[PDB]
Amino acid sequence: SMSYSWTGALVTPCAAEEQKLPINALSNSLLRHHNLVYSTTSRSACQRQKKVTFDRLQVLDSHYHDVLKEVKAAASKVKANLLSVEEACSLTPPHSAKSKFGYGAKDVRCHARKAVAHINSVWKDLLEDSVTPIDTTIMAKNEVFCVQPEKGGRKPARLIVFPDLGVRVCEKMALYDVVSKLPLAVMGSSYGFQYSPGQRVEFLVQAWKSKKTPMGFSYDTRCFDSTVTESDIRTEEAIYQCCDLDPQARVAIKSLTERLYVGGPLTNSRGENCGYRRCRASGVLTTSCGNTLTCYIKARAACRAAGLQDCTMLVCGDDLVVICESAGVQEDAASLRAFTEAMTRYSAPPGDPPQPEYDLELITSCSSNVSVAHDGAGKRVYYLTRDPTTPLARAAWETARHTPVNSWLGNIIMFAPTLWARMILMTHFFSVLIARDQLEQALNCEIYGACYSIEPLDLPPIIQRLHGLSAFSLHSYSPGEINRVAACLRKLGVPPLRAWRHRARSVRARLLSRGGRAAICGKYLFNWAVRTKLKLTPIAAAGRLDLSGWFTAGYSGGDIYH
Ligand SMILES: Nc1nc2c(ncn2[C@@H]2O[C@H](COP(=O)(O)OP(=O)(O)OP(=O)(O)O)[C@@H](O)[C@H]2O)c(=O)[nH]1
Ligand SMILES: Nc1nc2c(ncn2[C@@H]2O[C@H](COP(=O)(O)OP(=O)(O)OP(=O)(O)O)[C@@H](O)[C@H]2O)c(=O)[nH]1
Ligand SMILES: Nc1nc2c(ncn2[C@@H]2O[C@H](COP(=O)(O)OP(=O)(O)OP(=O)(O)O)[C@@H](O)[C@H]2O)c(=O)[nH]1
Ligand SMILES: [Mg+2]
Ligand SMILES: [Mg+2]
Ligand SMILES: [Mg+2]
Repeated sequence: SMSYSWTGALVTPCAAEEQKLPINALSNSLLRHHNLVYSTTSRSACQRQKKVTFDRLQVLDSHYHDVLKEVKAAASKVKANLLSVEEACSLTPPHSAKSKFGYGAKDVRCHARKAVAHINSVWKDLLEDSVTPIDTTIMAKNEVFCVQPEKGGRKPARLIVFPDLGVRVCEKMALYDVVSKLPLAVMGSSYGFQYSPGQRVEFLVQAWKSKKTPMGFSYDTRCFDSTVTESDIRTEEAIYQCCDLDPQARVAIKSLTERLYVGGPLTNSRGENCGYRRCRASGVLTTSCGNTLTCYIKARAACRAAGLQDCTMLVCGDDLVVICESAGVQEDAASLRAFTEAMTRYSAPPGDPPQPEYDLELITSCSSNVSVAHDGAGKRVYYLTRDPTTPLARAAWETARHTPVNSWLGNIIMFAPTLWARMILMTHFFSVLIARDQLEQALNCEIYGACYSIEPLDLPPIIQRLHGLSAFSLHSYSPGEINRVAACLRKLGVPPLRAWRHRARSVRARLLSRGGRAAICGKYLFNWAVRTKLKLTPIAAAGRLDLSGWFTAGYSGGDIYH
């Protein structure tokens, strides 16, 4: 059972693709080593195709079946509703790919007659035909990275596979409520997307503290989407059907499963037949929920096979971290080998073998880790951080070029307490918004795969709400964290922190002079930058922010706008 079969046709671009970071005075002011920053393009798709194409051998055992029974039992408690066409239309992002049937995202969002007509016809066809494969488009993702020579140079483009806009709206109708509710019901505290960054830290720290001698590891499945089998996808359908659903939803979900999720033909942007998929599509509404469920089932069963004691797992799509009670160094190492062997039997071998870790800060989940800093009183404060290389590289690109959805604002929100987000990202972007007179302009950004419209001037109350008041006064960061930041700045040609402090003092002064929300930004975000610090009291407007639904479910690949 090959994940893909290919015809030899190329994955083709739909527009001009830039490979190299453009030179721009403002981007260069953030980082000068522009030759290290690149975007993936369709040019490397062949290399990706090779990597993602393989045979899946899958052997399920008693542990697998025991866990599946638990999951189905949990699912039976869920009630999920159909969304109306109108409701689903409104979840469509302004930048979603247009339909081949004569309408686009804007038409969907304004409920235009042509769009709604077609959507209704697609729905009727899902109800009447449960068999005919639905077409999909395959594209190469254009995503920005920094080169890492020691690690093979440049990453090939990821491939995304997605159906027509009409179909995407129907997926929302049938499954939006299901994918928004089911993971949590099934795996409880193990579902990672229910947590804001601070809540994720709280979960990991308590798990770590709860063990007599904790041991943790991350498990990296090689090409997770390709490892997902037809039977895995049909099992996901069986799980969805355990919920209390509307009768039409049951039919639609079965049709979507057999016609779209389980596999189908791949067409490139030029209309050429590229091949056929028999694994997870990366650009459907169920990508995140499906990957999370399937990862959880296999991992939980594999923990049992591995004889791991008192396991706590955190699962976000294909990203898995496990914290358990150590049985000793040799014992733990052997258990991880057994865990890997089990995961391999279930179709999910690792890229690189997992390694047992015995320090909390060294455990990396969704490219992030827990670290410790201190508040003004010397109290330890735990917070979520990560290596700043990718965030800075993308921030540079987004300064040089207008992008539909900007990673930098999401990164500031997620990583607000970090030394690097505070001193570099905040200083940089407020200076940019000041230069361009864009302080008042709302921006699109992503949080767990869903697109939000956020006003940069609302950052302080947002940060207080998610991270607490201490986010604006952390100091005495860890040696490992300081060193990681320092190494990154050297690599990328980013000015040193003391230079950013000077720049921040100027940014702060300009914001203060504007009064209102701008002044609150200057006061709270940049208190670290002045000699005589202000007293920061709770921000009034904080409680009035509607953060409903932020950090509650994963929607990567799902074409969701909130
Ligand atoms: N994690 C989790 N497990 C659950 C949940 N609900 C039920 N289970 C477990 O799932 C297992 C299978 O469920 P059932 O087959 O319905 O349990 P049963 O009806 O008593 O039948 P047996 O378990 O086979 O004896 C049970 O052992 C439960 O402990 C849940 O909400 N979350
Ligand atoms: N499964 C999946 N993950 C994606 C996709 N796009 C971005 N990602 C992210 O990529 C991560 C997986 O990266 P890796 O474990 O490094 O594997 P990889 O994507 O093949 O990249 P390499 O390490 O170069 O092999 C996931 O955890 C996601 O956070 C996607 O379309 N599907
Ligand atoms: N289509 C699709 N996109 C995904 C999936 N998982 C993650 N993504 C998106 O891929 C983009 C890049 O993923 P990131 O979370 O930044 O991970 P990354 O590109 O490997 O970069 P690092 O985490 O820093 O290593 C983000 O916008 C994610 O929302 C997926 O399963 N399908
Ligand atoms: Mg992986
Ligand atoms: Mg230790
Ligand atoms: Mg990554």
